[PDB]
Amino acid sequence: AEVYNKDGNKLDLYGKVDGLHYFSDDKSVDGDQTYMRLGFKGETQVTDQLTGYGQWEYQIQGNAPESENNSWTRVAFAGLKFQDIGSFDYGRNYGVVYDVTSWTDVLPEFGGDTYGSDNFMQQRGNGFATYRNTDFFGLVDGLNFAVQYQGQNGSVSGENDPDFTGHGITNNGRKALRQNGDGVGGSITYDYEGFGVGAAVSSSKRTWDQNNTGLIGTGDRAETYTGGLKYDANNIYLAAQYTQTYNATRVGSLGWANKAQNFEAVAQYQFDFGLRPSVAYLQSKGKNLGVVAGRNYDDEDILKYVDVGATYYFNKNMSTYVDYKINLLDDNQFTRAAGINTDDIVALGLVYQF
Amino acid sequence: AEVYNKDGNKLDLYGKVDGLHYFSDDKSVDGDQTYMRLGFKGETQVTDQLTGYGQWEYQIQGNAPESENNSWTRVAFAGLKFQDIGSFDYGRNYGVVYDVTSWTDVLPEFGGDTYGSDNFMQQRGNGFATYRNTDFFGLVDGLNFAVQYQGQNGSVSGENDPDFTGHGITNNGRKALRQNGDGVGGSITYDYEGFGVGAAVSSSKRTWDQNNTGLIGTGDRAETYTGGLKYDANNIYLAAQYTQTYNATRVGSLGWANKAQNFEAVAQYQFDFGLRPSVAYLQSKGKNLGVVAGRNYDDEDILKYVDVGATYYFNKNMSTYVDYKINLLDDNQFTRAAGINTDDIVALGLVYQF
Amino acid sequence: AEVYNKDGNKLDLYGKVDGLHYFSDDKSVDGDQTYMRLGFKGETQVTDQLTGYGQWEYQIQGNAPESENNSWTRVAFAGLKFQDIGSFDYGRNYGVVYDVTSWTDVLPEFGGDTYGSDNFMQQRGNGFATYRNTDFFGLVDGLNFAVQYQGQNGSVSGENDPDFTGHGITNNGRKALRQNGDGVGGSITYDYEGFGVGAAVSSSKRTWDQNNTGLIGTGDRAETYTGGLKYDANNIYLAAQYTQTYNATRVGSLGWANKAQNFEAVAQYQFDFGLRPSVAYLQSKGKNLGVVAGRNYDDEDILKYVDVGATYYFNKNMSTYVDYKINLLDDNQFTRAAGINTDDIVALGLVYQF
Ligand SMILES: CCCCCCCCCC
Ligand SMILES: CCCCCCCCCC
Ligand SMILES: CCCCCCCCCC
Ligand SMILES: CCCCCCCCCC
Ligand SMILES: CCCCCCCCCC
Ligand SMILES: CCCCCCCCCC
Ligand SMILES: CCCCCC
Ligand SMILES: CCCCCC
Ligand SMILES: CCCCCC
Repeated sequence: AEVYNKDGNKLDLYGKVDGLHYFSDDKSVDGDQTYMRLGFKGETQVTDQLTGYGQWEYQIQGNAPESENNSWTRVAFAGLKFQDIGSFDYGRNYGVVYDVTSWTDVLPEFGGDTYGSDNFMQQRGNGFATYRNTDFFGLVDGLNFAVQYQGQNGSVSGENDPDFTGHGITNNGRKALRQNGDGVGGSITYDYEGFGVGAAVSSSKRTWDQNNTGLIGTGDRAETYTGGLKYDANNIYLAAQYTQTYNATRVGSLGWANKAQNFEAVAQYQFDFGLRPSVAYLQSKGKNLGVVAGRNYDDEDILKYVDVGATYYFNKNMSTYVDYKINLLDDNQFTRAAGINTDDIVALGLVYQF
Repeated sequence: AEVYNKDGNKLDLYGKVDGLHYFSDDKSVDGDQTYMRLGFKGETQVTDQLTGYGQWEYQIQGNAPESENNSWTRVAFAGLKFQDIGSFDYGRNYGVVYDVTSWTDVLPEFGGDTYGSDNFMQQRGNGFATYRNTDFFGLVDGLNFAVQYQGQNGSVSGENDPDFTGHGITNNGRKALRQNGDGVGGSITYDYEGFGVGAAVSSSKRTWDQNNTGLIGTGDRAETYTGGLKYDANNIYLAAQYTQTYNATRVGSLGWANKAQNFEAVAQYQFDFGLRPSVAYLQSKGKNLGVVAGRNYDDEDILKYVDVGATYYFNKNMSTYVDYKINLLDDNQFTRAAGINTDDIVALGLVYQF
Repeated sequence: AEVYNKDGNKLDLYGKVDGLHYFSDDKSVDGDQTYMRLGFKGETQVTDQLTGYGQWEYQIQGNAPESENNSWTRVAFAGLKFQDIGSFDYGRNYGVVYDVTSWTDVLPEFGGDTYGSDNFMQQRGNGFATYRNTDFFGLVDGLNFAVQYQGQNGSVSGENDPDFTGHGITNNGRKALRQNGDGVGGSITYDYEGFGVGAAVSSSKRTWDQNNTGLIGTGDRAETYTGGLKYDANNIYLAAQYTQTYNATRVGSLGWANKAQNFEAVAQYQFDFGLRPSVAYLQSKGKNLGVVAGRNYDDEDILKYVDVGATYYFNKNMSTYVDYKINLLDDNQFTRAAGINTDDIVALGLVYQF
């Protein structure tokens, strides 16, 4: 909600509370999943052409006891936008690969999980410098593109930390699975009369910890190549994305896939009375994975499920949903070693937002 | 404060800063206790009869150094209210037992501590599904009731976690003392010309960890039976609550009382010039407690104190208070083993709220 | 921004997002430093003369992965202000020594680091009771003073905590380096036609942990004596502060300087077109430090650098800066033992604020 708008500056203070419950045989996801989000979008008018802006978003789990706190920053960035020249922002933000893969990240509860957070330039991560251009300098309507750089987020600097290695240290160190070296990426999208087409590419240097702490999927670089299609008109939403990755797709907590072929497709319709049915298919197929937890593998499913669900919108501030993950992965030594969910999940949600 | 009210949606952004200091011989409570609360109540008008709502409340300690952060969610829920039919909400919320026991939880600083948080269905906890009905479908003024369900909040799912057992795992695992199985509860209250009468009952299944990790007060279920009385009129506030519990009242960090008889009573008056004196008595008497930390017990006091204090209200946004816990527990092997405060505490508070 | 102003109460909900990056050979500070601040200043009008107020400020790091959360309260206090009599507030706040030393804490990114947080009464800390008087009861314009008390913030109360000692326990325990005993301080400042002069003194009792856990700089008390000068007019800002400390200046994580002589000086000019160049010098000279990490020392530099930089203000809501720490400390056994940064740092910042 816009809580302030005066002297060439406005502030949108937004958030949501999602009363959420998972039903599953997988007890590590079963039960109360209640959470909330809080954030602000701020925008100041410097000149007629120049805009300054800042955005921050925070998730706070609502399913924990008061003896603990599970919360985190999703995004936190500041930037400048000049009319028909482009925008530049820096901070924690979305990687440009998500410009295209977001087209399928529209399910009521699940979806969007052939990649993760702090996963190179595929979704949210630290230290993104992002240039964006809308309508090609105002010359070609519907033609957007983006060029992005991500600085290294490396190893821990404290010598007594258990994860300490001494290689690729940065101030904001973390575990190898959420590290990254210097990276560059770009996206291009074209919209025309409801139809949309998109491509995105990213190439990140991999850190020392990522290639020398016994994790699978080692190599000099992590790469992604994404193509996307969508139709968004007449209350119909169809979308599909195909991404091919190299040393970039996480295989649970074991490391990365040497190569992965990811596919997501979704079909949705929006009734005027408030109901919005959703059907989707997601798969991540690892290729030539090699040795994983004591056994040799070639091709293995990392993710594979059909998603059936529905959201009912009471209005723009209140909604409820059901989402049903029909999991098609088999329970095997690969999935157990990686700790990948292979059971079905039903989600029931009640959401207030402002 | 109401910071937004437009297009059938309003947002109350509220909070307080309590500059608070404890004086006590008990050094584990002595010293700076400064804290703050922040929250929002959001409400959207869907139709003339149907309201959607969401609420979130967060406590952040103000007595810690910047090298740490001690904060937590108190409540986080979303819901729907239909005129003369009832309300339904889900999330982290207050258990229905608190509908009656809250009548005595009105002291300046202390009180409200014959039960705790994440303590089955007695106060705040995760995964409450709560149906509420006010004025019996609009037919009997002053007659409210509630029916509540709490889903299991069980053991940790991570095999390498030190608290891991493998039994009763849920996604949002925690220590046995703050766990709970499936639970059901209800409350009924009747108000008439200042006088009030209330009853509440809860029955929760106890988890495996709760009955097999060496904690006292084991059994199939945790049960509470509460009766309450109050008078709230002519600037006078009197209230009393009696609760009898089975395997539900925590005896410090040792487990639970096999049986407990809890009693709280409070008398307050509100002068027009701003002063509000307060006198109260609280006791929790454990019955047939059995073996506790190497010794056999029958009846023992878990809690016993008189509370004398006063709040002065400068206005609705600013107040100050003194609260004096006159502790009647003796320092003995039981209280030391449980880690229960047995010394007197004086609290001085200065509170800004919005 | 003022998001509420009604019924004799107003609320300023403020904050900033700083997209920030450090370039340094020191890898423990190199990389993404993005962060945000959030806070509120609330003020209620009780009578024509009496004002009630509360303030809270929170920092949340924007450079971490979502698997962790690095945040903290900077200030959290409530208070009362009576016209021409003074103000009183209690909570987490700034020590009165900072009334004078803040005059040099005005650099784009660095500076203000001859002292730290939770460092006795020198900057932010827990449990400050602060009396402030502006314009000497309204009798002498430009003459301010302050009298402050800080309650003990001592050792941890949990017997199984690794930092447990059993001495000087308070409820809000923490590590010796951020502990303090009972302390008293005062400041006096006089402003006249742009020029300013200030003096401040603090004396804190040192805790048992501080003098018996193998830390350097032991003694009965921690003392500071500060003198300050400034000129703030005609778009020119000049300021200098000199502080002499005893058992109060932290030498990295090793303890404190027996004695320290701190000096900060800054010169800034503000162009109307938005640019604000900055040049500064900071030094902390330890005196008679004694034995430190196996070697005997007399005089050693704890801090020594020149700071060159600039801030460009697009407007009051958006700015960008560069800051260049030219580090004059040599890399030696003292600095390595203390873990003090001895390399140069360049900072680039883009800041949105509201
Ligand atoms: C022309 C308005 C009615 C359109 C009906 C849409 C049916 C969609 C079924 C998925
Ligand atoms: C096992 C208890 C299930 C609780 C259902 C909560 C539903 C909330 C969203 C409507
Ligand atoms: C009729 C107004 C005066 C009432 C005085 C109340 C005295 C209360 C003492 C506790
Ligand atoms: C030992 C120092 C006591 C500090 C008192 C603070 C009072 C704050 C509430 C008025
Ligand atoms: C009178 C307006 C112009 C003043 C110029 C200031 C120059 C400052 C150089 C640091
Ligand atoms: C303008 C502030 C943000 C600049 C970010 C620079 C990133 C450096 C990559 C090594
Ligand atoms: C196995 C039952 C699934 C039902 C979800 C709607
Ligand atoms: C022992 C002194 C108690 C005073 C509290 C008002
Ligand atoms: C060593 C290069 C420093 C430049 C900072 C402006």
